[PDB]
Amino acid sequence: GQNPWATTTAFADFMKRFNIPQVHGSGIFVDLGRDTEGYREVGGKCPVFGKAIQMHQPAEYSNNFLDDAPTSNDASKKPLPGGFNNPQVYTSGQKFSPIDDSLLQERLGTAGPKTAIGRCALYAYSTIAVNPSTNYTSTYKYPFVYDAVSRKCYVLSVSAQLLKGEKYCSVNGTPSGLTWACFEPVKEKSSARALVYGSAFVAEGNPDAWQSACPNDAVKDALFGKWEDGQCVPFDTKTSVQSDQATNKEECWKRVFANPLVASDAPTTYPEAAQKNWNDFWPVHEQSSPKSGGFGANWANFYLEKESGETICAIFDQVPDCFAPITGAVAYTALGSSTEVNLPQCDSASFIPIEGPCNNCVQVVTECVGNQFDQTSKACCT
Ligand SMILES: *[C@@H]1O[C@H](CO)[C@@H](O)[C@H](O)[C@H]1NC(C)=O
Repeated sequence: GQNPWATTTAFADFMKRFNIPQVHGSGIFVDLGRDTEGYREVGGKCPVFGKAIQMHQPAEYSNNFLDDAPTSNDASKKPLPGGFNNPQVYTSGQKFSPIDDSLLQERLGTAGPKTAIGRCALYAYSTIAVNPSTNYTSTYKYPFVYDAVSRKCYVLSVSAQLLKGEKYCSVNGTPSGLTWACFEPVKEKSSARALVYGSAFVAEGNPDAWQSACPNDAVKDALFGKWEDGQCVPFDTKTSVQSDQATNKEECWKRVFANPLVASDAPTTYPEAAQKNWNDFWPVHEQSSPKSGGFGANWANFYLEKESGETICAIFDQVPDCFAPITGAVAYTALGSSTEVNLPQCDSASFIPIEGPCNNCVQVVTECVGNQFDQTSKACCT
């Protein structure tokens, strides 16, 4: 009884998507998987759906990270107003960023990318960066944020994703006098905007590949598992890094992204250091800069524990290689959206059913019923 998820091009293409260290290959919470010219550079190959940078400027401020980043200091404003958005104008006087997707389609041409995410990544990948200190052109690549509501593409000249600690930044104006307010990445689900954060390297090769290669969506009525003993066995309390209750599935979706063990390239140590300058837009690359490579607790199973009446978010850190179809369960990642897709259909006419071994008169049977994957227990003592 072989893993049917390797048994078919369509099943194998679907499972491959969830091999995150392979297909993404960089941090997810904070992505700093590359370095160039001495700076940490955003590097993952997969778009990160719903990723926003939460800021903490005092109440009167805009506190919107898609705001123009500052072009000059004002020593008299602490913290300095601004977001992460690249604020350069073209010599025509048109802004670099944000740009309407409409226009990008025009500017990329007849053979440009067929997805808004591919366009926005390519647009970033093509943008000639400029050192925010020396003021000289650089080979550094900016990350991007596509907003699927405004249909606008943003290129961020600020590539920093996580700034923390009262030595280095203010929360809501405390301590006072700090140049930078604090900030950290968060999954958001808002009706007003629908964000996708990515490195420019989404564009590299085929900018549209993410659609097919990456774990863009939650999987409905299925759990991530591991094939063993002729059966998909889902990850649960036994085999997870945490498995606390969640009030609802969206909370689980947010949790996996924010969880302390998610693949992340943030420095785990705190070098006694002076305050960042107003224009330290890019993290400096140090010999000890961590690279998760996208290994970590990046997957979450959301299910109703039959035993206890509670919904569980079971976050785990193994690459899964099958799905257990279970009605009402959801499989999430730190990369994907909370929007839900089905398991690939299944061909009932040819699909060969696979039987687990009999243990205590119950075996697990995987079949195709009405063209859908089915996993059930079956009595096997007469
Ligand atoms: C960078 O160029 C700007 C002009 O846009 C200038 O105001 C600033 O002093 C320069 N920064 C340097 C070279 O320190």
